[PDB]
Amino acid sequence: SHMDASVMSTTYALSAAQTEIWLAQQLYPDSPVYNIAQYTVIEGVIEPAVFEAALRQVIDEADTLRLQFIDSDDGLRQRIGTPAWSMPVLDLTAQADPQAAAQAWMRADYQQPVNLTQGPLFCYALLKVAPAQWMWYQRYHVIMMDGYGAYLIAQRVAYVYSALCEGTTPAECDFGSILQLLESDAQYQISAQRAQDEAYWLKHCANWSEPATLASRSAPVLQQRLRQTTYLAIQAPDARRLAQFMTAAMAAYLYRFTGEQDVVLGLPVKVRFGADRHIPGMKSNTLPLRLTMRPGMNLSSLMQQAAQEMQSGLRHQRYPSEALRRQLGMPSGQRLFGTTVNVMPFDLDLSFGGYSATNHNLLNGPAEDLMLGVYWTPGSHQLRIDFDANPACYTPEGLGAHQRRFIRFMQVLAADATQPIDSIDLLD
Ligand SMILES: CCCCCCCC(=O)SCCNC(=O)CCNC(=O)[C@H](O)C(C)(C)COP(=O)(O)OP(=O)(O)OC[C@H]1O[C@@H](n2cnc3c(N)ncnc32)[C@H](O)[C@@H]1OP(=O)(O)O
Repeated sequence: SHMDASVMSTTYALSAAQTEIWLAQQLYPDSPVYNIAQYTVIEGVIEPAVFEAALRQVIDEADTLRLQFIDSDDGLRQRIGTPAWSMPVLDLTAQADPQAAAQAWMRADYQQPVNLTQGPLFCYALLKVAPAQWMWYQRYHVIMMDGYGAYLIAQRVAYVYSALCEGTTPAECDFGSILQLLESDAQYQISAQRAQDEAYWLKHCANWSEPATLASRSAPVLQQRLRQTTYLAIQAPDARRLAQFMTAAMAAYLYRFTGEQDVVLGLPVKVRFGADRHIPGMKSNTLPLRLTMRPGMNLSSLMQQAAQEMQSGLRHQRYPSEALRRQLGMPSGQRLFGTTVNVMPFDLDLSFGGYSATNHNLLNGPAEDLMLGVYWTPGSHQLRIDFDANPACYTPEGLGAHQRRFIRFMQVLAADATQPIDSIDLLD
């Protein structure tokens, strides 16, 4: 049939990362766990018609927002399309609990199933929760947006809105096109770079243990994450050393609870080199990071190991960890890591028409087991630490107990970096 021929002729293949997302989503086409979402709280007055004009401009500028997915013989295909969208504006200020009402509205959306061929794949909404307090809600399916991409979009919307508010022309966007990102990925899939990367990871992981984990069971994730959130003063570094510390601390904690001495963690990374640093879309990967719990090691030796792992492996970060699992001949369902340490050193602050604003994550993708999410504006004296967990594997209270124990443990670690991790009392 000519209609199938025309679909193939007018579309692009999924990238490697998108393909892994599509396959995972196909296993549970009703699981909403492939959404990411956040809201930006603005301390001021937002004019919705100007905000919507800013969103129209950024939907033109970031063409990943206009991707449409179409089923095909060779699987899912995509093109720059004409997605239907609107921007709900809800004034909740007369409600008994406007904040709770806003959270419930956002939650109702990000729990909605997202059919990839019908969309909508993103949602933008404005919620007024007090006099001079607005929330801009942002939701994406990860097949077309990752964390850094969402950050780029929020920065650009704030800038464009600010220009439109003051009646000036926004300076030209520095975004590249998603089609260039897809073409570069297609070339990488058949490049020599990829073969070197594959060799590196096959060597690095070639003798693997079943992952160390705090859970009594491992299970696919079907449900949205259980989340425990704690805010931490930084007195308890740059992004790289914050990641070194967080991975070392989580590995030491896993070792103290399970005794496992070969600890493999997941390290989400941006996979954004060169031009791809300016293209909103889905690029990110998650790397296996191995830390060997030796007899007597302290925090310093562990962060030494983590720094070495990152210096050795970040250059090879393009190689998808799912492809790595297949190439290693791992059994179906078996993972290289259970616990992931997702450090997001992305500026949380924005300015909208001269009004201060801050970003707050709602969903950060699927929680297969446990994910430590760390949100830090570089330079700030404050961290947000999320424990995101598979509800099939943890309880809210058990997760909260783990998070309190972990926060205390990590503070005692940072208090004396020469002290043996075996010598530290926990909270139990
Ligand atoms: C809607 C709300 C949003 C929801 C969020 C969505 C959540 C998701 O599921 S998506 C993932 C979100 N998380 C992230 O993006 C994680 C970001 N964090 C990280 O990447 C790691 O924690 C972190 C901090 C260690 C990365 O450190 P970083 O310094 O940025 O490393 P990175 O730039 O990637 O690579 C550096 C290394 O790459 C190597 N490299 C190879 N080629 C190059 C090249 N052309 N250029 C530069 N470096 C290169 C180098 O060896 C380099 O090392 P060095 O500069 O010292 O010589």
